[PDB]
Amino acid sequence: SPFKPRNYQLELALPAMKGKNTIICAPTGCGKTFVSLLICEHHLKKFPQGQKGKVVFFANQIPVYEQQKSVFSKYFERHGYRVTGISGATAENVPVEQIVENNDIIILTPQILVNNLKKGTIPSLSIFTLMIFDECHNTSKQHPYNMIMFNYLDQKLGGGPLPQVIGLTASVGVGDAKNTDEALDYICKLCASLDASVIATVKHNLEELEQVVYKPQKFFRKVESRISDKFKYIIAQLMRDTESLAKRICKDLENLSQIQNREFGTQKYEQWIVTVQKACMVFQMPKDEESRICKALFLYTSHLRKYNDALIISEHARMKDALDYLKDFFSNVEIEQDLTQRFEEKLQELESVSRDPSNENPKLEDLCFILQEEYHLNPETITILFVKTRALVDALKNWIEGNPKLSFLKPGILTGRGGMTLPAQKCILDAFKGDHNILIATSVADEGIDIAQCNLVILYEYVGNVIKMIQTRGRGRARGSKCFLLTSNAGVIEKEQINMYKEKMMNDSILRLQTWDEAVFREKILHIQTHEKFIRDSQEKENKKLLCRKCKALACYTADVRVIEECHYTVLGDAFKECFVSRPHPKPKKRAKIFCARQNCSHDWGIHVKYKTFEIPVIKIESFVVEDIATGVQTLYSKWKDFHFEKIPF
Amino acid sequence: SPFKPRNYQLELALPAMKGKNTIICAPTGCGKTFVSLLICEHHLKKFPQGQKGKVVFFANQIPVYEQQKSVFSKYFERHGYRVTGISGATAENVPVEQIVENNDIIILTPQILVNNLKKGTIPSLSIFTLMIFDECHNTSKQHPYNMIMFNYLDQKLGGGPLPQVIGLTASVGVGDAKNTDEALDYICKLCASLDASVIATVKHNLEELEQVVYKPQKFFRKVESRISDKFKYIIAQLMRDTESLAKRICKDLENLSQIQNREFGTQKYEQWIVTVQKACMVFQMPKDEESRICKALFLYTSHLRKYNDALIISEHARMKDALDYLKDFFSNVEIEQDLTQRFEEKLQELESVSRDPSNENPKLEDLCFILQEEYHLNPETITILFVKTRALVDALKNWIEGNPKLSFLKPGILTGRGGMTLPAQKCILDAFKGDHNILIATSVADEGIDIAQCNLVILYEYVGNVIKMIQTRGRGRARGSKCFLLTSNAGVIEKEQINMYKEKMMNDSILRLQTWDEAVFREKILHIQTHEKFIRDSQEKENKKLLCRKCKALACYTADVRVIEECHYTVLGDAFKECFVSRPHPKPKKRAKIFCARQNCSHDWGIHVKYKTFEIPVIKIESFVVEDIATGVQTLYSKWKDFHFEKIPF
RNA sequence: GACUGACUGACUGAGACUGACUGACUGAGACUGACUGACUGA
RNA sequence: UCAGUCAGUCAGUCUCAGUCAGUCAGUCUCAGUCAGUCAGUC
Ligand SMILES: Nc1ncnc2c1ncn2[C@@H]1O[C@H](COP(=O)(O)OP(=O)(O)O)[C@@H](O)[C@H]1O
Ligand SMILES: Nc1ncnc2c1ncn2[C@@H]1O[C@H](COP(=O)(O)OP(=O)(O)O)[C@@H](O)[C@H]1O
Ligand code: ALF
Ligand code: ALF
Ligand SMILES: [Mg+2]
Ligand SMILES: [Mg+2]
Ligand SMILES: [Zn+2]
Ligand SMILES: [Zn+2]
Repeated sequence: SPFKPRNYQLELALPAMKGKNTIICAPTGCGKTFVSLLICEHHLKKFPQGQKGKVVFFANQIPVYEQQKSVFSKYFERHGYRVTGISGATAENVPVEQIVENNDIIILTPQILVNNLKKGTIPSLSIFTLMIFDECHNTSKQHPYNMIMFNYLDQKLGGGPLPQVIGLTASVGVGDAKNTDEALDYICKLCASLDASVIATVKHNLEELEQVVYKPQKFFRKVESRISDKFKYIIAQLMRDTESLAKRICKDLENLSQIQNREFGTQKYEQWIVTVQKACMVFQMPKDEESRICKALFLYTSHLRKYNDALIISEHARMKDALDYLKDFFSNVEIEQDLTQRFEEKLQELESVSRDPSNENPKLEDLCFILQEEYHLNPETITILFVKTRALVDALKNWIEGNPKLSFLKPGILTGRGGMTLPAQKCILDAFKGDHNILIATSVADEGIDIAQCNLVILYEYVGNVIKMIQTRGRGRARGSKCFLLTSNAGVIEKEQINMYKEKMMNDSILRLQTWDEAVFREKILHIQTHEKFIRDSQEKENKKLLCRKCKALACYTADVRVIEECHYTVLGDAFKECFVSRPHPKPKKRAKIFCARQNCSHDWGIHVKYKTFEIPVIKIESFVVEDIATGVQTLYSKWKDFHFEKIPF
Repeated sequence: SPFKPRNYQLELALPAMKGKNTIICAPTGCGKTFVSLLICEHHLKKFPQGQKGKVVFFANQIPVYEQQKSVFSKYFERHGYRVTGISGATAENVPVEQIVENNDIIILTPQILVNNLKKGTIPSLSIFTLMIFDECHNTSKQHPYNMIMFNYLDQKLGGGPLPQVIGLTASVGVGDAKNTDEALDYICKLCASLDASVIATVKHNLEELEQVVYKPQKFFRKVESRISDKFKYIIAQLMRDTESLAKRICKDLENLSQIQNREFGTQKYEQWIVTVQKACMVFQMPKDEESRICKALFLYTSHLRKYNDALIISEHARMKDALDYLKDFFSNVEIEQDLTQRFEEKLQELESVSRDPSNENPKLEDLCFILQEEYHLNPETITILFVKTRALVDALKNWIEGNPKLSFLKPGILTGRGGMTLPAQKCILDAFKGDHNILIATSVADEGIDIAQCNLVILYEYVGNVIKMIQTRGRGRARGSKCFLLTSNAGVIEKEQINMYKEKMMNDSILRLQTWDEAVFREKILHIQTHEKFIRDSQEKENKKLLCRKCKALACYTADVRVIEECHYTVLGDAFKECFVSRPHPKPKKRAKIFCARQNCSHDWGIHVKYKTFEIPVIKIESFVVEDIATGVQTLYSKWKDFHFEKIPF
């Protein structure tokens, strides 16, 4: 009620009010949600007595879903329209076939609608009259939005009434253009993909926009690395030693992988290790010596990979975290005794260099400096920090809570479900309206969190396509806000600069497109839709052995595996009941795990679980190598979809 | 005699008359009791001279038992058949082994039959020839009906004659179906669980049903809450203060429980308090300071819980009740002096806001409005009001009797035994045939009270599965009746709507099932019974220390506890005779209670009681913490079944 | 013949106490599967 | 075109806690009426 509609909202609403399928392109923070409110209200009130229509509203991430549902519920309570929502949260849900019919406004996540359409419970899209697509720029190759549109267009082009389509965006996306022409082509293809005739952008009331919406400012921070790293040097020495050990047993392995000049802390090295594994555990010999060599190479490569992960975490996260991870692996888990001696040799030196604060990670130093100086300048402010990986979320949480210098900070974690839950996310969000001052977020904090007060956005080695850049920068709804990209690589800065340009070129291309005459636009859109529909339509149309990946013991055969509930795999038979051994006090204790029978091979196959009445063990294809019963060939399967056999029920 | 059989009763009776085990599904109020009368009469009269058979009739709740017994007694007096009943009421009962043999019709409560079968006094079910199951929808996981059926089926499938089985219902129940298929599966499993081949529903004489039976109408009433509550605010301020006090002593209490964002008036907060208790009184220290901290945290948490209960009662019941409860706790029952000062500080403000009628609970306001307007419209009517908890029964009784505006109302309480007694329930029921006009009832008023005149049913925040919805709505036998769900939460309304749908989907699924061909139905039923029987058959196959929960004083040892009559626990020895102290004038006076010896700890352990000749004290495991005599570990036992020891007689 | 006292038993009616069972409602955790997109490397 | 990492989205199977309401088993008590039996004074 207290919200007073501004002029530019009416301007944007106009074409949709008329009743054409439209796309709205506006800068972040202008209040496109209120525009959707007004369009929905005007469209619904238009119908005559005795006839009513439905409204559908999607969202990708759960917190966005929750806040949109709350906004709609608060706005439309007074008119008496009944709204509702569906999500993964609702358990034992009433069948949707009629919860669509009972209510007026329905909020969803597109996967639900796609599921129902594929199953067929919802007959056709004609039950609806208005479809609103938030963050509409994602309508592309296989995103669920595009599958919904595929159903829509396949229905329209062949032979019932169809609903109006409205899309909202803050950046339509440029794709991979190298010139204005390809940007124009990409935008035209996008508009065709969702059957829109009009693109609406505010121009008449621009000046009003400038003092209504404050554009955030951008900054870069390059941080150099240390020339001398004791931990890096000693771990690299361990790398050289372990590599020599691995080299000595094998006849050759320089030649096995085409990769060359492998650095130590690079992902290329990790790919090399994975390739050497997948090439060596598949290597066969004419027999116990074969298993022994396989075991030795497996252990060597596993420790190599674990140390490489420790190195990358060390160069990203703080000093202590890498040693924590390594010590946990060693303690939790012959040759392995030798390697344990090797690590325990250096442990104390590693701890000593870790507790020397002079060798602290420079990135953390500069991040402390930025937070300190900002919070000195403004005592009160709400800032968001963006990372790549949840492990880094936990690491930064601990490091922030453990710094006496940053007594100001009050942390709040935020991440996608699976793991924080839905009500926890809702509470953390609502608290910011409160005693929290900093929010550590993963990728879910894009596409609109709408915190009314945010003046600082920090990117911790977080870059990508232009869409992510714009959606990250836009989070600073509060005026005077700033964004800081912190990194230790110049190429990242270059990518950021070129992405800024790409944004500019897209913004010019859309203005060029707006000049085109109507009904030629629609004609070329129809042509593109027809061509793409033709392309898609014509686009598409035993008893083997399984053995332990580490000791090559004959685990089982696919003739004895019965799938339960189409989604779990198990095997019956006393023969399998000897080939493994459980653990007396399993590490989770929260149920007993499976392990290789021979004391030589401590390899985790699967886990126990109980179906309705029966306790049974289940295995993962990630544990075995498959071997033909006729020939001696082998492959490796990482995922049951690739494996092909006689899938048999319980 | 004056009852004239209607057509649909004969239609329903037909399959049972033939002699197959059947289920009857009919809408509420159609007179299924008379159908049972006719089936029983026809079945009993069929036998030839010199041979006779028995009839058994169950019921769950005592008032239903009483009214069914009265109905059978009045009907079958003229034929000369001898009926009788058994229940928990009969004291010094003649042994049943032959009160079954002496009479023809026997009325019971299934727990009696299960008790006798487990003990073995009744040899086998073959003594009977007809078993009638009223409210048959309860035959499920562990309900006594299902155990009786388990005996029946275990006898039948393995290797004497067996009795016919008839069941009656008004709603078979849908379980947790999400589609018609799962509803059909649930109904098939239900029919299998009680070995029925035919489901009977009236279709030919439907039109007769519509003017014979009036369907009650349904309505919803959403009530908003007050934005500003003085009592809520002040009690919340006390919450914040007490929480700060509790926080200060303990090193950490945030991290002990995974629960987050605890609201004040929620059950989640109560669970948090219970978790903090069960985690803190078990916490051990290397000694008097340990007891002091335990006492302090105990008192803080106890007052927190009591205030939270006051808050929830206040938001449910009237203003005065919460203060009544709190004052009674404080008056009945160092640090406690401090907290008493804290409460007495605010007492007068609490009373002042309580006696301001403008801040009355809105739910009570709207309930007064509904009763007023109805009784204005119709001066004479009989209405029933449904609540969750007996405490609310008393509160509503007082509040209704104390309102000058509602001079019309004449109240009648009704609740299960243990506490009103059986003859009191019978008198209250018979009075409604009289000067009473409103009945306040707990859950016992479901599954059929059969008040010939009821035109108004009110639900005070009472919702559940579809069975409860249907059985609650059906109570309005009188035509023109109505049902009103009053609530202050929208999710409750949504649950009610989805339950209405679930009823519709079940009613369609049963009609689908009726189409199936005979002897395939029975075949799949036999398959289900066999599978379930196999599943059930294979499904199943010291001197420690006890100390005071509040002061950690060494109470006793399990080596000195002797159980009497297998059901009371006591301890002998002068050592225990010092560890406690009785009270001179105990609060019940009706016998002396037990309390902790030290004046620091006023904690009630148990109560005195006299066996045939000897006065002895008995204790409750609810009073102590158990500690190993060898190690320092502790657990908490809430119920003697969990505790395992050397149970020794007197 | 009628006067006052004490005892026993049988029948009721009412209360308080202690133990186990079932069901419904929540709140929170663990496990296994499939899908999409973005980034790299070759 | 292939590989490998990362992050989001859904489907399905499980469990533990805590409150609530019903159902049974067992040990007790106080009241009031009734009918018998005795002692003592007239
Ligand atoms: N009439 C109005 N006056 C002031 N603020 C408004 C008005 N309408 C909407 N807003 C603000 O706009 C915000 C929603 O913007 P949103 O559309 O989510 O941004 P974006 O365009 O980036 O998606 C809300 O936080 C609300 O405070
Ligand atoms: N022949 C009849 N004529 C009129 N009323 C009848 C007749 N037979 C039974 N009734 C009524 O049916 C009621 C019993 O219904 P009941 O079977 O308990 O309902 P429900 O089907 O919900 O269990 C009684 O109150 C009685 O008055
Ligand atoms: F649509 Al936005 F922040 F870009 F809510
Ligand atoms: F069986 Al009913 F009211 F449902 F007596
Ligand atoms: Mg938005
Ligand atoms: Mg009935
Ligand atoms: Zn192995
Ligand atoms: Zn004590």
